[PDB]
Amino acid sequence: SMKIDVVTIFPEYLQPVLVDVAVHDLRRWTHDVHKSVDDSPYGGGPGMVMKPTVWGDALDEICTSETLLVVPTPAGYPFTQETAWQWSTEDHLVIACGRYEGIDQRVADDAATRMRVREVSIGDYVLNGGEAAALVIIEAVLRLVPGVSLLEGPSYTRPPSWRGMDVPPVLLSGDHAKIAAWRAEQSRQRTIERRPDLLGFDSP
Amino acid sequence: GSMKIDVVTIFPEYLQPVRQSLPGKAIDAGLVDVAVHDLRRWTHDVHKSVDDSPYGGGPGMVMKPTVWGDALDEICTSETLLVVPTPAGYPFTQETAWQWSTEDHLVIACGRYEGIDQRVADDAATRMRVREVSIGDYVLNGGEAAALVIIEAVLRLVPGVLGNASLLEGPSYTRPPSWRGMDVPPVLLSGDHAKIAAWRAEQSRQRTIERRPDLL
Ligand SMILES: N#Cc1c(-c2ccc3cc[nH]c3c2)n[nH]c1N
Ligand SMILES: N#Cc1c(-c2ccc3cc[nH]c3c2)n[nH]c1N
Repeated sequence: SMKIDVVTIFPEYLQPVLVDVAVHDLRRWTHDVHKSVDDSPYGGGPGMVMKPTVWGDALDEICTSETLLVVPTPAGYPFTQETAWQWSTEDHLVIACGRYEGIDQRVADDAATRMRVREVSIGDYVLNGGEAAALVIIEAVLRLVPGVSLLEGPSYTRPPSWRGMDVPPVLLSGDHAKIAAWRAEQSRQRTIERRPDLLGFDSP
Repeated sequence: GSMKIDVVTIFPEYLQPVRQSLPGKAIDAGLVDVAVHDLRRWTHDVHKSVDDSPYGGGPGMVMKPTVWGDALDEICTSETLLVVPTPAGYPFTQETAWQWSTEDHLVIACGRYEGIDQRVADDAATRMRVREVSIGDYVLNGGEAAALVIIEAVLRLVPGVLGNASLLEGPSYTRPPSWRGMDVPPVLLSGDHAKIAAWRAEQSRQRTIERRPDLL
């Protein structure tokens, strides 16, 4: 049993999403006519920063002391399969999706005084906001919820010959030991080629 | 400055946010076109089968090479960069995103189940460029969420497409100067712009040590 609340200024983007997922429009917690959620940065720089006031009101309504507050950010701790396993047994995730140049840092800092907060990144690339990260996190976590290292080698299915390209003969041989051995080898070879860091080697 | 992206998936509805993400100005200008295709269009049988049991045994199913082969034959050309999300891929990084942002045609092949018969990529690679990539060290149900991430990271680097314009980035602040007992760091209001730059550099250094020491 898990509840996920997602807060965003683009609730439309969350449509592709024992478990309930609710999406909230951040602008619901504004009071001005223009529904402003952003302001220019202190200290200079391009772009806009999301106001802490509006976020504070939203999270006040949605969160409890037992909530795990998830804040996607390119400067976050890495979100990995380990993280997904850890969050898979949580009762309540709230995912705060930023836009513009992100959310005023005091939102997470203040939240951390009364709940657990996790600033995380889903990978070493830049997005325009937290919504795609939210989709990734939700997918990776929900598939691990009860009741729902190395790289994987290549997989094959019928026909055994296609366009003059054959399924590796060992996979047709019914020899479980030889097949397991071949698959372990294919895995380790793919890992050293594509992800040498996983085996403790320098990256290209 | 212009790019066509074709996405092939058994869940075309999943790619709805991307079409929503696209400003009319870039489309009208012919700067960008994202098309999504139902893989089942290329199935051969009345049951519209896209998957079959894996050779050598094991759990799950593998996507059929015959179906994918027909789809890619129709959609791809010699200029195509074929992108195949997979947890076993090379890492997709910002460097990758910058490279791909200058391409004219991306085709993203979204798998499901235990992925796509390897001969599809191997065959495709004999007449176009193929890139098997992973967006991170976690496991998804299929390639669609990865496609969303890749499309966003690439298209935001193409001038005027999405509307937007080393160490980790540091914290950002805006009004009010004091909020729930927390003050914006006074240096940011000091008007000492060299000092502010140095402060930001130190925040970035500390954050990187704490969160991503691998980058150091
Ligand atoms: N997680 C993650 C992210 C993001 C991201 C997250 C939130 C915001 C808010 C404004 N821009 C954002 C980018 N970019 N790249 C990642 N791996
Ligand atoms: N990229 C990427 C992926 C995936 C992914 C991609 C395609 C398929 C097809 C079946 N299962 C998949 C998982 N999982 N985790 C990642 N970083």
